[PDB]
Amino acid sequence: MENFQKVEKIGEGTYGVVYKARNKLTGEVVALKKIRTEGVPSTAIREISLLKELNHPNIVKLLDVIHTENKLYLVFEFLHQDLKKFMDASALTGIPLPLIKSYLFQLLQGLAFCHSHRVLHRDLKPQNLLINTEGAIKLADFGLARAFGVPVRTYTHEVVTLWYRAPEILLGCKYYSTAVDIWSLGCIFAEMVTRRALFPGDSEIDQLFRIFRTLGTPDEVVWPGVTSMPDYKPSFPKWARQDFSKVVPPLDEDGRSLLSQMLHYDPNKRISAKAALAHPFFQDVTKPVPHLRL
Ligand SMILES: C=CCNc1nc(N)c(C(=O)c2ccc3ccccc3c2)s1
Repeated sequence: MENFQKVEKIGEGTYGVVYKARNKLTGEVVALKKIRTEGVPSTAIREISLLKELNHPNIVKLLDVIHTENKLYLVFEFLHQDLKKFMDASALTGIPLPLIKSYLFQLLQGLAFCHSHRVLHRDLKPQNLLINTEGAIKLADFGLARAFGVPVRTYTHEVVTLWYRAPEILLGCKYYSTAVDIWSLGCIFAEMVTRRALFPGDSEIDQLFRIFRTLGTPDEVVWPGVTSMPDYKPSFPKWARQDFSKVVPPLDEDGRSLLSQMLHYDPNKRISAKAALAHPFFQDVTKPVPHLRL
């Protein structure tokens, strides 16, 4: 790019390559995402454009939408590190509980904001949760899923992670709700606590069965309507639910209680981000500074 002097390729996102770039007009460092294709839908341009107005301290700012040369670029504020790399970096010691709690609190504020504005993320994962040196954490890519579509890999063959996908999505429900983001965040919360992914499925069915083996195969009692879902099969094995005490030790009871509410099978029974912010788990929440190696 001419208006931007690439510093480095940050990696490959859901929709295309992402670079760390410098705006030659401002000297500002940003995250430039190329959106991988037969003209670029206008409905997309308009939708995405509306996202530029979404501002909240826990949402990565979408600075600009650039549609030129029949190519589409998204310009985002640049952040220091992603949660995935931070978790890997804290693997030996684990993230201190006060920081895990601060991050969860902030992420829920982010979701509460987006959800009140009717914007869903739909693909939350450690890779798109970004942190800075001051102890803030922000969600990147809210709303892109709806505006754009749903790719198999990314754009050039790249295994898309299914680890954080809500059960209703795996069972073929076509209408997503804000609850899919709460499910993903719950999975992320568990992963910060145990230092191991909660449901590391390697295929849609493996993903679904790992969920069932832990929370029990859902039925009409715990999830009214589940047996009528598009990809539900009466032949699904019937696994008993396991005790949460065994799932996220050594998380205390308030934490376990909150997580159970974020992982309810019925999307309608799953706790909302706003209600979760009032959960007693956050009664002693603070904002610690993390030890970031940049
Ligand atoms: C982690 C250091 C780079 N700083 C970033 N700042 C922003 N704003 C980023 C992203 O918005 C982002 C989010 C998800 C990604 C997933 C794969 C590859 C690059 C990705 C980039 S990444």
